[PDB]
Amino acid sequence: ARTGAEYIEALKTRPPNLWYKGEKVEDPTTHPVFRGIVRTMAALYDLQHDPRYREVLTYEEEGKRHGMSFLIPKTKEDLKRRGQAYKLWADQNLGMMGRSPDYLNAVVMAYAASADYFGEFAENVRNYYRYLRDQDLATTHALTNPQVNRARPPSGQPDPYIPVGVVKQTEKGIVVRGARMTATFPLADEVLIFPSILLQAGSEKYALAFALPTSTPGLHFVCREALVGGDSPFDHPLSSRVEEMDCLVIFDDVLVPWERVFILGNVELCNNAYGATGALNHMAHQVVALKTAKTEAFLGVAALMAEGIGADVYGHVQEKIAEIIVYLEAMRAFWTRAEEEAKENAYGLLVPDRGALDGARNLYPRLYPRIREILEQIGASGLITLPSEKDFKGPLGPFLEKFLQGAALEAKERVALFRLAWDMTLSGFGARQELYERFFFGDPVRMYQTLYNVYNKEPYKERIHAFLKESLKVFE
Amino acid sequence: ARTGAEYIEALKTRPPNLWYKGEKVEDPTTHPVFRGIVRTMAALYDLQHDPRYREVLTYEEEGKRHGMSFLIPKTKEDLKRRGQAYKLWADQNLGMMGRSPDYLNAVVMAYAASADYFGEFAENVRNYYRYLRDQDLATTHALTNPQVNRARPPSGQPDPYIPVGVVKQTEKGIVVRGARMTATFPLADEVLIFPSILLQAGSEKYALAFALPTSTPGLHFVCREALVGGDSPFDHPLSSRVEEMDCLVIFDDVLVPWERVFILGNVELCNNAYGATGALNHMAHQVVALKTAKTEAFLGVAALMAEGIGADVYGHVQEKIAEIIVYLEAMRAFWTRAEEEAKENAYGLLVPDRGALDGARNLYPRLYPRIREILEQIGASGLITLPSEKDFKGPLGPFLEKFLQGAALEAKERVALFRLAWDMTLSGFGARQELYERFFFGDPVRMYQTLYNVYNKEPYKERIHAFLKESLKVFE
Amino acid sequence: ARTGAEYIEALKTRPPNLWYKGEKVEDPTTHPVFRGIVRTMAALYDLQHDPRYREVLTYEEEGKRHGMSFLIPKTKEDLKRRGQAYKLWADQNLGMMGRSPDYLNAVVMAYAASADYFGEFAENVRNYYRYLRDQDLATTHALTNPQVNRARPPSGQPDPYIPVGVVKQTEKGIVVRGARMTATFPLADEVLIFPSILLQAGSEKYALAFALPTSTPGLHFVCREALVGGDSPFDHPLSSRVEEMDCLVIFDDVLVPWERVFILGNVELCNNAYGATGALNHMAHQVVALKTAKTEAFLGVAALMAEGIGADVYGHVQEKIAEIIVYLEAMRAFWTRAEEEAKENAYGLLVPDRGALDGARNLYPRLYPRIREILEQIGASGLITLPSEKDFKGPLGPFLEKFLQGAALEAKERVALFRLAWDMTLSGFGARQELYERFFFGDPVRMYQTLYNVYNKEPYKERIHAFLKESLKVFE
Amino acid sequence: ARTGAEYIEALKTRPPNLWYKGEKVEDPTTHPVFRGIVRTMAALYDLQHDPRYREVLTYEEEGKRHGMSFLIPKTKEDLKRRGQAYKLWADQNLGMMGRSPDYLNAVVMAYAASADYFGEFAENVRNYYRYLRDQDLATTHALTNPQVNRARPPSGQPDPYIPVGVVKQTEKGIVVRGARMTATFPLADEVLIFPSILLQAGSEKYALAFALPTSTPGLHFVCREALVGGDSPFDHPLSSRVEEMDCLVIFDDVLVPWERVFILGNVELCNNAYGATGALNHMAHQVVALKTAKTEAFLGVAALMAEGIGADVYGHVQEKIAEIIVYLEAMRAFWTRAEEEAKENAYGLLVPDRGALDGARNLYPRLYPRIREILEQIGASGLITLPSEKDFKGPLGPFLEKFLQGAALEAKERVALFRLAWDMTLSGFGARQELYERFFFGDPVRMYQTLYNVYNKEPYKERIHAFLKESLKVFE
Ligand SMILES: Cc1cc2nc3c(=O)[nH]c(=O)nc-3n(C[C@H](O)[C@H](O)[C@H](O)COP(=O)(O)OP(=O)(O)OC[C@H]3O[C@@H](n4cnc5c(N)ncnc54)[C@H](O)[C@@H]3O)c2cc1C
Ligand SMILES: Cc1cc2nc3c(=O)[nH]c(=O)nc-3n(C[C@H](O)[C@H](O)[C@H](O)COP(=O)(O)OP(=O)(O)OC[C@H]3O[C@@H](n4cnc5c(N)ncnc54)[C@H](O)[C@@H]3O)c2cc1C
Ligand SMILES: O=C(O)Cc1ccc(O)cc1
Ligand SMILES: O=C(O)Cc1ccc(O)cc1
Ligand SMILES: O=C(O)Cc1ccc(O)cc1
Repeated sequence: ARTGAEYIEALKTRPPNLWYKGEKVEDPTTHPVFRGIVRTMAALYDLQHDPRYREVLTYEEEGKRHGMSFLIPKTKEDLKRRGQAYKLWADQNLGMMGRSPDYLNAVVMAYAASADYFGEFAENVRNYYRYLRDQDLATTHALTNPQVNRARPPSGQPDPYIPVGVVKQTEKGIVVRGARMTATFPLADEVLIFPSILLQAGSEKYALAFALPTSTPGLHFVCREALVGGDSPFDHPLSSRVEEMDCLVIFDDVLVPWERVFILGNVELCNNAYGATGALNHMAHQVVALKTAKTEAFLGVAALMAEGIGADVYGHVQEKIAEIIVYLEAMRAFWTRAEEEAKENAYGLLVPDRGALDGARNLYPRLYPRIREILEQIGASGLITLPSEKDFKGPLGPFLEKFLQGAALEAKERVALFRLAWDMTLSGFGARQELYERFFFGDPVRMYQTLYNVYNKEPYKERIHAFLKESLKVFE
Repeated sequence: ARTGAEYIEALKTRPPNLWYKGEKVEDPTTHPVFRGIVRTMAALYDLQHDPRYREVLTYEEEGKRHGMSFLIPKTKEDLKRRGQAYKLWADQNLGMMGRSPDYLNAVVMAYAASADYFGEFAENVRNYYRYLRDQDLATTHALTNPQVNRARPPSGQPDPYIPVGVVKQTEKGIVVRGARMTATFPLADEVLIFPSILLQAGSEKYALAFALPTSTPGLHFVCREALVGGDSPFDHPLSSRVEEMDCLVIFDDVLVPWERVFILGNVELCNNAYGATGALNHMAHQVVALKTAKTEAFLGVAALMAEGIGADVYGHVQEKIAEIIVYLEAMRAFWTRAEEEAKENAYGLLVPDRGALDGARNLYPRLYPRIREILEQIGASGLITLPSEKDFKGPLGPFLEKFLQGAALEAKERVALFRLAWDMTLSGFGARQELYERFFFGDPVRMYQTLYNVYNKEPYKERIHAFLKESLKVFE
Repeated sequence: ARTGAEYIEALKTRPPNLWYKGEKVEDPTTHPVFRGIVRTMAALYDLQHDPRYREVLTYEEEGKRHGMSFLIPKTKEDLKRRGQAYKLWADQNLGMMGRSPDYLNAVVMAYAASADYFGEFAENVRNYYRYLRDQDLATTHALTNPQVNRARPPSGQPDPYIPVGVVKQTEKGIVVRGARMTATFPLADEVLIFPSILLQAGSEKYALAFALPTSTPGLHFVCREALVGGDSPFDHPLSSRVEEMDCLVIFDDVLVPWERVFILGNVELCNNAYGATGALNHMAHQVVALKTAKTEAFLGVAALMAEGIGADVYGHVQEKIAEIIVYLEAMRAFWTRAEEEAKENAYGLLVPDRGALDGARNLYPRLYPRIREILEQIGASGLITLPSEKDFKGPLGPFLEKFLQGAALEAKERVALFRLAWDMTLSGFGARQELYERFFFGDPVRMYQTLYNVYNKEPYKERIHAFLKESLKVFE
Repeated sequence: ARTGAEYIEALKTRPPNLWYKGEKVEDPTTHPVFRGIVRTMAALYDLQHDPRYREVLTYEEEGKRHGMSFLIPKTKEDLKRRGQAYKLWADQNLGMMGRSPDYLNAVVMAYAASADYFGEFAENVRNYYRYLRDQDLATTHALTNPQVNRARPPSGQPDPYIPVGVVKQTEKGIVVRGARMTATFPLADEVLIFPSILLQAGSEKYALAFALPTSTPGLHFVCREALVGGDSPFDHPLSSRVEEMDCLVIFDDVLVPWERVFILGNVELCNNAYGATGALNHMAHQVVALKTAKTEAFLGVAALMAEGIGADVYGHVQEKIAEIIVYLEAMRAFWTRAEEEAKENAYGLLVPDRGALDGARNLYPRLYPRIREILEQIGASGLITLPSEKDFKGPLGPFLEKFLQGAALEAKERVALFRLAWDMTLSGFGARQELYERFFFGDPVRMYQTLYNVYNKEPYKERIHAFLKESLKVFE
């Protein structure tokens, strides 16, 4: 298990090929746009060494201690252990960090346990898993093709190499060129270029699955407008430390070593990779724990805002808070059933229930916008009446302490709270979180169509046919 | 455990004091408006004797066999057994019977296990429980006051005795007069006049809890407009057999024997009766199983309708069906967590988790109208193109077999299906189901306000305060 | 202009070929299922002769007086006159009659004014218009094909003649066979078999537009389950008089005289018939007035229910009523703009603004379910506590007058009101109204796709391009 | 009529008492946080002198030319002229500037026309109007009290002077102390401290209405966190120029000259000021035109995004765009009816219809969040894949031109468009717009309660009573 210092030193020494506003980022650990999230990930690693959480976040195996997200679960108890680690890490950042590495470790763990799925590339998968685990490396990923002409398939874009495709194969590996649309949290040592979870690969030229060091020559991470509001924790409680960053990933004829190839030119293998291996089940397990943590944070903030300005005495405000409670319980319920109904898949890997997780990941994208709306409706103008810590420290400080106090709440505490509520919903950072929840796991339109097609609807249809037998009997 | 014949004979011999359109109902077992539901309840009782389900629906105890809903659960396994019985009974009627007796048996069971709660009336409660259990009697209940002037409390209505109040107490018992607004499924041997689950009793004169035989002199059940569409199972697949009926309950100076009194003049005891005893937990347990069954029925019908007319090829139709699947999984999740997180209450009674059940009973009233809407959006005009079995048997039968066939579906089967979908949503019977789901457990406005007030929000608020410490540190 | 007596005599003498539950309906004017709506339509005709409304409902022209819905408007004032007639008729039945004849007269009127559109069949159209106008006949229509396999076009169903198609052409006319899915209000002298408003005709064999007497040999109207709750106006205030009935229309090799043919084998003419002639504009004009009347009825009922039980003192109840007010004003606004922005089309016919009417007919289907929901949320259990007038007239009458009185409202008046609210929303009749509002003008999915394609979006796109010029200038 | 140069010189010479992060803003015309919006307002003033729009934006009167928003309308044509000016100004900034001065000029104009309402202060009002008009000054306003303890009235806060209250009265005027919660667009010469539009004044000490120069000693404007993303029009198309800023307004014992007092200590006059004078009608008129402009901008962007990435070929995407079209038409309809149904009030001032405007201002806050959602659902990941103009100008420029091109759309144009869509919805600037639309005119909860109470519901209730006469007749 890595310490924060080791993670920071690793990035400083071999930084990912990041670009920000036309220039290469030489040191993300000190760059104003990235130092915040780097410190945050480092803190997650350090927590693994805190005696209070060591048993929760890591496990011992043959003299070594590994991060819990690498544990191949053999029992429901192990599944619960993975869940508790997901939750503890998520709580550190109020569920605002959506791409912490344990999400992808769940994917790699499942791929490794179900390695036979990959055929001749099975050993590469097992070895890669052990590599990430032993060195406790941080990962980022990109599974989608550039949004250019969505009316056409990957092979029907303006250029055959807009999506990442194989240019040629050599004795050393494969050369790829193209791009992936989005990779969140590029402050990692490795990047996973895996298949889409719900979309079809289309052509063999694009049916790929491989991993590379983020410093690989020819690999570029083009960052979008930064959403770090500032460094003050009072003024920007969240964006100052949890801005993971999103970027376009470019492959300028990048060489991928054969040992890092997991799938090559096999459309079928790409299309069922997550479902067959159980990666889908485990990555969704991390998500349900994460969204439970996020919902708990919103509940706390909503309750405090309402109490803070005396709005909690109004029935409709109480109802809005109760609504968040209902959603919180719904997520806890999915989480519980996912673990309690777990069964082994075709490769003997115990996986959390897909029914419960499909329910959670398809329901939360609908609940989140409403949870966000509730905070807006409760806070109202208090959400934009945001003086700075500098205003409190300035000449008008005394006036602010009078006009911005709340009901039995000091002004500084009140503004600190509303600054947080604002950063969770209305700052550029907060607003992005909404778009993230709506789409990170896929386009809801196609996720729902996928659920329809894969779900076994026969038992329910059969019960109706049986019930209708009495109806048709009138003609006998 | 009762057989259907015993239930039917009991009603015929000592029928409840029912009134329909100005006249007393002499024999509900043969009356056109009630014979359907009577036969349905009888069938539920008979199922208890089917060898295939005997072990699911009943339990043996000291030479006797009792209905599962009377079982005082000692372990989570027992809780699961109660749940499986709720589900099996619910499935028989596609979850359309909302007031089957096992719901109230759950209440009485909990009251009995937590009998110490009732003080001097504890033995009356225990004895009543044993009575209902041993004779396997059917119950109905009414907990709300007449909807007259909702702007005023029970003691502020046009008359002190609009709500049920104590007139006087004698050596034989108490005399009560007033009325209860609604009692569903009056085809029972007993009626439970218990306190409101979420509303305050208000005055001692109304703080009551007692049970009476439905034939008690002075007790009247005034039925509303019947929703039985007819007797043909083809034309009215559900209303012909599952119309439970709703009625106003009148108490014309009714004498309640002391042995049938459970709470008298104690506002506090009335206000916490369901929560303290665990009745709330267990009755909600029956509800979650019931709504899971209901959602399964809608899923089957929606899937069959879409497939039947070839609408399943359209993405948005697939999405609507997937939406029902998400809701189904949500209910299954609440159900699972309710049992898995069960703990004993203050009286040593194991009760399913309130968090999960409060989530289920406060979420489903919001989901149901949408599930109903989905069926309407899928069926469209097919939902009102409802010829009768008589039309198929008539001269135009051949034409109907051509114009009303579906995609690889015969016309009679198609119409049988749409007649069912219509009866589940648009017939008077179907439409009532929507109002029922919206309100049976209470007014959502006050249920949400209640949830807000009773839920422990402190842990979430505390986490936010801890997170904000860094914000306030800028002033140090 | 016809009188009610003339309409009733016409139906009695030459009744439409109606079938109900396997038998031919010999006299709809006395049949229990149809006498109610027949009396209602008759009353609409009689209103044309009431001196108070004669000038509103009819116009004089060359010694004759015709129904206002036949008036070819030359000015905005004439358009307003047509609107006021639509409204007055709609108000008589609280906007519950969705297929009153003035809706179709608007269609025929527009077809006649724009008759050149129909080419060689132009005179047939003009003559038909004059026929309907002079004799003030009642019409019904059916524009959709049987719902069999929606995954296939009209020419791809299990049989080439499931949809209405031309079998052959002779010296006397054309012979057609097939069926139309739905025709509401079959108590008419004529039936209009016109093209779909938003769907493509597909094949020439189905590209038809003609009209026939409802008694034409080979023509059959198969009625669905009747929704008449009874004859008591107290018990069934609406279903006893406004149940229009829906039916499947069968064509058993029906001969259509050449003079009654308006479009034959011309897919293009069918696909643009309503838009080019202005029929769409005028029929939607009747609809907006009708929905304004319907919304006014719901507002009145909601206000009275809330006041009646004292629920109007609660903020959320006030908000729900205000919501209906907002929707009412929205419809009034569309109506006003539709008339004020009216312009002449290609044939010189003044037509109300399509933008405003497309807004109204695409928005109301979304608002109605909510308006219905609001009534349910306000009334709660009062909506199913429906004793009969017979109960009030019976032995328990005195008790009911006490327990069902409202806040300063007598019990009989209270129940009369809730019986009405129930009939508007939860009776089989009421529930059907919801499905009707959702679909009568077409499937929302395709109506919205149609609006997208026909609307001129260029001006808005152009404004954005202009705004972005400054953005692209940074590269100069 | 003012020119932009005159406005800029005025602010530079006598700048409002603005504070940003603890320091006084000496020159808002050059300050990085304010220079953008200052230039934008200046451009609005300059447009008044463009020959193409002079007749639209100004009117001549006795040798002088004034801004159209000052015109006291005598006819519906004048009302239309005011509307066209509101629209032209709104279009310049895609409806993103919510507090342009013409909104408040509408208020002052109405106050002046209905000056008799103010009694002894009537001349002060007339004179103030002429002052603002003649010098074409810019105004800002603040009507709400500090959000401290909403469970208590203005007189029940932690201090009697948290809300703005009169300390004393002298020969020169009144001295006030306290604060107003929010004032948007403080880059004005004058600030209007008027009564709340929907809330009660409460106590005479707070029942005030006056105006002051923004540089008045003791008056302070404390600005919130700035939302200007940068100066690049490519990177921040909107926040670089339309960030109006919100601020808390502090009154440190400010002296208000008697000539600037319009209402003093009269609760009744404060509570009906906007309705009686017609200010409510006219300010809402500006709003409906503004929201129509805003909706047109969103329609253009949504259409371009969908077309740009080829998503317009999908039915659901077309439906979402059509949804915006429906909302656009709804707003146009309210606007049209507001002008067409205009009538003179008690003071002879012609005012647009309140019914239509109450509909528009109570409906749009519900429509806007959905319009915003639609853009998010259409753009998906394209909304966060935002490289900078600097990235296009850098080494990877060529790669970006390939991977970020759209369907028949160049990469720079595509990113310029998505940068705009992002700034309209997800940037801190964009997200604030949502909160603004939800609350600027008041809390929806109380706006709806207000609408319920003031609307005349009697006609609808009367129609229902008349309809029910037939129901009650059964007892005769
Ligand atoms: C009470 C009532 C009264 C009516 N009265 C009249 C009347 O008087 N006269 C007359 O002509 N009609 C009448 N109608 C018919 C009405 O106009 C149709 O119901 C409406 O146009 C929808 O078409 P449909 O029912 O055939 O739906 P279908 O097309 O069968 O649709 C069923 C479902 O499949 C989907 N679907 C089907 N095809 C497609 C597609 N290509 N793309 C995407 N989705 C698709 C639909 O969205 C929907 O979810 C009435 C309907 C009702 C419900
Ligand atoms: C971006 C933005 C710009 C604005 N610009 C201006 C401006 O230029 N000038 C100016 O005057 N104002 C402006 N406003 C102020 C705006 O008018 C208010 O936000 C709105 O009137 C709501 O009042 P409030 O914020 O005080 O909410 P609060 O009253 O504090 O409400 C907070 C919450 O408590 C509830 N609540 C509080 N009291 C009650 C009650 N009695 N009954 C039921 N519920 C209650 C509310 O419903 C809500 O959920 C702006 C607001 C925003 C958000
Ligand atoms: O695979 C996809 O098509 C969308 C997606 C992307 C990243 C991820 O983690 C899950 C789903
Ligand atoms: O034409 C259609 O496809 C549907 C429709 C049917 C009847 C009507 O009056 C309007 C639209
Ligand atoms: O007056 C209020 O209570 C809210 C409000 C504030 C500013 C405004 O322009 C309109 C309404």
